Amino acid sequence: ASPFRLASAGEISEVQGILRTAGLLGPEKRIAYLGVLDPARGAGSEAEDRRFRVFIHDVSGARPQEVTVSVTNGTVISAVELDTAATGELPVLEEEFEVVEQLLATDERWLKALAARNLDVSKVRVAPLSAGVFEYAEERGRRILRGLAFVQDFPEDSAWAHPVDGLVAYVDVVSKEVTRVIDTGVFPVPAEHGNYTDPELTGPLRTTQKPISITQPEGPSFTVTGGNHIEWEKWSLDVGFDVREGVVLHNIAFRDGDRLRPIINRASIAEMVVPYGDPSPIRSWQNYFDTGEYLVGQYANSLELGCDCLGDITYLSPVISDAFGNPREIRNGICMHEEDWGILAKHSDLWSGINYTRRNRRMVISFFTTIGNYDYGFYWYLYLDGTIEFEAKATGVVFTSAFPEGGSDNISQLAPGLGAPFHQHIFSARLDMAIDGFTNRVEEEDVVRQTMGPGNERGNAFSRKRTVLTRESEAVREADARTGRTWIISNPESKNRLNEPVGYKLHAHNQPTLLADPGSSIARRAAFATKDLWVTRYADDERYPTGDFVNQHSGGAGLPSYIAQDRDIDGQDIVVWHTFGLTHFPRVEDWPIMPVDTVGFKLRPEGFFDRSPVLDVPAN
Amino acid sequence: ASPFRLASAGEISEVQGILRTAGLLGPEKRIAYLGVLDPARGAGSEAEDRRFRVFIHDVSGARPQEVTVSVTNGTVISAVELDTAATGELPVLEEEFEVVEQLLATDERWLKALAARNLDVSKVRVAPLSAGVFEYAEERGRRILRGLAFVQDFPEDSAWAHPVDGLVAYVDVVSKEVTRVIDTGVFPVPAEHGNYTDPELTGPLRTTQKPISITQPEGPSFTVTGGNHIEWEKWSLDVGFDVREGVVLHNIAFRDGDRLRPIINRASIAEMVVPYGDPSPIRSWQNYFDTGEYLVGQYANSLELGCDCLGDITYLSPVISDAFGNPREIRNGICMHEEDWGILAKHSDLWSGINYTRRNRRMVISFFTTIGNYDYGFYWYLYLDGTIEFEAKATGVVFTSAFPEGGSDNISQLAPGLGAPFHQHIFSARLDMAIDGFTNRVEEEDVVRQTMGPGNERGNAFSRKRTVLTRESEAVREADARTGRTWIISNPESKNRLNEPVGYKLHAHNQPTLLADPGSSIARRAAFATKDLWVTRYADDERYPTGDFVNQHSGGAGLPSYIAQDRDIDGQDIVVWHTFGLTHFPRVEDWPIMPVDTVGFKLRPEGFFDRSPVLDVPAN
Ligand SMILES: [Cu+2]
Ligand SMILES: [Cu+2]
Ligand code: NA
Ligand code: NA
Repeated sequence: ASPFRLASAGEISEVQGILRTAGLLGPEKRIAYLGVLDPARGAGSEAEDRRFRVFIHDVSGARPQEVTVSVTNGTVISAVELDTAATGELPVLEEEFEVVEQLLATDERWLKALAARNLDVSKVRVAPLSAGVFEYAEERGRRILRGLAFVQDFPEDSAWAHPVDGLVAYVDVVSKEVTRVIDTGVFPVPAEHGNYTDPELTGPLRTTQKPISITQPEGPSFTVTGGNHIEWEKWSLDVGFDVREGVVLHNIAFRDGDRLRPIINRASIAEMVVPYGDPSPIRSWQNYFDTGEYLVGQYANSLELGCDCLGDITYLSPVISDAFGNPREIRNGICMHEEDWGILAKHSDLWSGINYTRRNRRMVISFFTTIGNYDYGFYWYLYLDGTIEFEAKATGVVFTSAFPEGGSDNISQLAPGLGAPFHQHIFSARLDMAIDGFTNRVEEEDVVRQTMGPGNERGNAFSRKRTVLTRESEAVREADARTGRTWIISNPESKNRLNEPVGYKLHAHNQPTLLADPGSSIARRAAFATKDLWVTRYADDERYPTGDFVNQHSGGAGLPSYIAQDRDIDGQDIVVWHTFGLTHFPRVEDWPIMPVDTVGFKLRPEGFFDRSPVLDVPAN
Repeated sequence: ASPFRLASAGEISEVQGILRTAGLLGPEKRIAYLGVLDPARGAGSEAEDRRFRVFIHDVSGARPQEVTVSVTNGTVISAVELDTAATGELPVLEEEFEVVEQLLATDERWLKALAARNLDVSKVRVAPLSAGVFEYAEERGRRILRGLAFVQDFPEDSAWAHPVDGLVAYVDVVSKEVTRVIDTGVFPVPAEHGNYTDPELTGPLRTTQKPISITQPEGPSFTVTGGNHIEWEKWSLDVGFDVREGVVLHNIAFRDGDRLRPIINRASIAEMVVPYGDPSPIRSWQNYFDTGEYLVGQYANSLELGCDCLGDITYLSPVISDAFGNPREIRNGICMHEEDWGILAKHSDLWSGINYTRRNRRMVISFFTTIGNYDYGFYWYLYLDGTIEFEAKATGVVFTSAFPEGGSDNISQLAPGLGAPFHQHIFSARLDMAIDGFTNRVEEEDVVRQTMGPGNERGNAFSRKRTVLTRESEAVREADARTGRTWIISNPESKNRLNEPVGYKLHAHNQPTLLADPGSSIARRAAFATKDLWVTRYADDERYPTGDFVNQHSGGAGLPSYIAQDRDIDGQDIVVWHTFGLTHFPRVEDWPIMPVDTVGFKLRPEGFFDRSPVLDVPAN
């Protein structure tokens, strides 16, 4: 019955059917994006209308369409031709990824470049990379991918060990033409292999790890109903999945006594970008919007038991559309389990004689995706004490280059002749807040130091201040770790028993934001990434901090355009957009396969509850 | 055989015997501190000399002594009378904690204060609190504790719910006299109870938690030999214990191929302070040095199985001295176990067809201590990938006050009439570095932004810079989260296969440091807490950032005096002292018992290894 249920195979084949019947999905058409729309505000009263949004590409060069379909009613709600030079190209299609290599393999300029380096074309892999927007006027309105080359010595070789520097090509994937081949000069192709399953490199595998067995003999403490509704230790939510955003949480609420108290209406990673900091023209255009350009959901791994996810695991297998509108299941694409999280609370009291210890736990909802060389785990955590956390785990193989003779200010050395260009991985979490309902506001809280003097004669006092962000023009905020800056989302109309507005405090990690010059193409396309915290007034069409169409799309859309509306956010339906990232100067230890590194954020109750919400947790 | 073995009961009784035989431990003497000394530098060549350091208090008012004993040789190495007005009072004795309440109970000023509030003296608990150094000239050279009152309605009541504000007393615990009773006026004593095991407050306990069972059917992957030598997954260390510092790690090294490579010679929490930010004269003197004044090791909890520590646990039961020099075991005072830590590394490669996943693990070494209302867990973690981490878990019951009518800039409200003064918990980790041996140096690393222009035409470049800290005068550093500031400890004489000095990078959390005015008593006594990172040249007598005697000791000793020596730290035997803390504005959710909050730091290999050190970890 839930309007937040996952898309079923049936619904996708029905969208396919409706589009076909309507003349919108002939044999030259391809689905570049398809997802279910969230129900409108206040729609609980009305009967279900399951609506799907679809971006349709045309392989014959006709203009693509944005289409909204009602699968409940079997109708097309709206269909509009896109002008991609204006609003952006559609997301990269899975089927286009082979096309860069295939076209380049019979291009005389490419072949000349490979022959200058004595490289067998049959062994040269070409990464199909998003193009961005730079100085090339001919690319505007065209679907372009850029290709960087990596040699693969044999079928099972890791090509990433053998970058071909000094060489880049640009390809029109629709007309199937190579527009440019740039050769700046030969660099040595690093020779050492990076095959992390080859016994010659690993040495003898360790025999010293004894098993760890995690079991739940009575099964898990959470329930799943309606396919994707979770109830666990007072928490209630719906686990959604979208091909762009991946796992999306809906209706996060906490049962406090008899009352189901909303906290967050929708939580997602609404964008992620990987900007590169190497000024070589071979890579200075590289910025991968894994979410917006590639669609991280669509590359979600099938997660194997006792391996990717350990313990008593419950899986969801979300269904997505292939390029023709046929349903495709991602088997075991979402893991759900609970795990012990050490001590929750502890006190041994001298005066009472009472010793008290209680254990913490968290609910984990995750998926893992692979985008070329990169693999990312996305983890959401709900804790007994009302804390909500996100963590991204970054691993895979580092993107490589040659290491220049005489070194580099922008590239580190991994192996002899092998470089790793500096880069960042920067996420935007979109938190459609609903602290005890939709009437919310945000305050910025700083620690306040006090001067020794009258009222503070020992010079020990310290305090804090809160500033309400009243309108969107005042709601673009930066971190200040030194002053302990956080942001509190409260409901000014819902008060706890001490007559204070209930709230939640967002604790950031205060990692560096986007480093690029503010006049760069990336600073404009990823404007969101230049500031730690944005607050907008909710609107149904403000979904992504980069807009709907990121691929080859200049600035114009996304957060900077949303906030220009300068709308009231003081006790209104609001959305918090938190930027957070990792700044990576690759180390030798990252090669040949990267150990996980992490980044994230959390929100903790701040006068939301009338006392600790975990007094009723049992011993042992 | 190891000179780093834990103290045995035998050794302590022998210290007792040697002191007695030497005339230093008659019936008026009391041991305020006793611990084993680390072996001297280069002492591996010589035979063992187990030496113990002892601070001896005298209950008849004679001057205390600092004594060093050789238990191997049965001799007193040195004994010196302390002048406590100059160098500091000895640590608070366990036996003095009852004395504040007991003396106050027959003092006419105290009784008058309690009668003004209609409080039965038999129900008034008095916390025995360190005094610090303020404006009271009569306290210099005297052992003083200050008392704050809390009402306990019945034997099992939590007194913390019922603070008696407006009232403080000062007591000389040697002469057994009350020096001062200050009554600033009556405040309502908060009436609501805070009994977190009372069913009326907890409600019916949850029945929704199903078991989680963690077992190791082949036992743990680590070995313990010589009582306290750990070997686990290439790591090697000795787990020490000291009554002041608690758990201390020695000789942290990693077996890389056939070579045992030192990383850290000694790691400890060398101080921790809890400064309060309420300017009321009732509490404006409150700063608890839990390590330096109280000795956190001595209050280590006995940890119960499946409860404080879950899984397959190996315990150490360290032995300490009681006040008379008799050994006392802290049964199950140290937990050691390994645990799964999610994904270590993962890549699914399109070109090779190879899917690869490996799991992480960490070795955990911990203890938990209780100091009045506070309980802290100290956790050290060693990871497969060479990462070393510390985490402090703060819980217990918040220190309370009245909540003033009309509110407060320095106190939050927890319950009706019940306040919680703002405060910090600030730790100093002392890391006696030995990166591939003792010849080490520290660089401060910042991210460097670059301007769009020649050499960077797309404005995408970014870089980093490193500054060597060459002498102690340049080695007092602050955090800069915005520039991604870290500190690298390297060995300039030990190079990896890429000809770069091997190293480790310290990643701080960049939480606020000490907030107090720089002219305060606490800023001087806890000078270490005003800066994030200090580097000193190693000396055997520079143990604590606050000096040896913190109790009622002004500035004069500790880090600021150490660095004045302005010694060479550029390729020398050095010590890093990292300040890190929590700034706590208590929330309603912290009451009546606080859910755990955390703070910490970590160090990760930075070109230490020639490639990933976890290539030899097996699948599944
Ligand atoms: Cu990276
Ligand atoms: Cu606290
Ligand atoms: Na909202
Ligand atoms: Na050292």
